Parts: sequence; structure tokens; C-alpha cells
Amino acid sequence: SVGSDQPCCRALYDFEPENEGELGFKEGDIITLTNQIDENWYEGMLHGQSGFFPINYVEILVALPH
Ligand SMILES: [Cl-]
Repeated sequence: SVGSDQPCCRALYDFEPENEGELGFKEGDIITLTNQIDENWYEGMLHGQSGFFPINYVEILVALPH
């Protein structure tokens, strides 16, 4: 398995993608966190796909480095 120290977050709400760069998900999904683009958007992965999603839609479980 990937290490338990892999940055990740829990979706608190559904997010449906409205462009082809966004990573959609459903409430409760555990998203692999890969980057923070700005004060509003993360990048991450779920089920092998990658894309952007709102910081405000998730609960951090393991934070990216600061
Ligand atoms: Cl620290």
C-alpha cells in the first residue's frame, strides 16, 4: 500500500466537475492530495484520475508539507 503518511483528504460533499481539469467525487470519498494551487484549489487523485477541486469541499486527513 501507499504509506499512511501520503497527504489525503475526505470529501465532505459531492463535487461534480464542470470542466475537464476538475476531479469529481462523492461525499465520503478519500482523495489523494497532490498539490495546492492557490487559496481555493487543491490538486489530487481519486480512482487513478487527477484534477483540481475546492479546498472548501474536503476535510484534511494528512496535510501537504508546509
Ligand atoms: Cl509540523
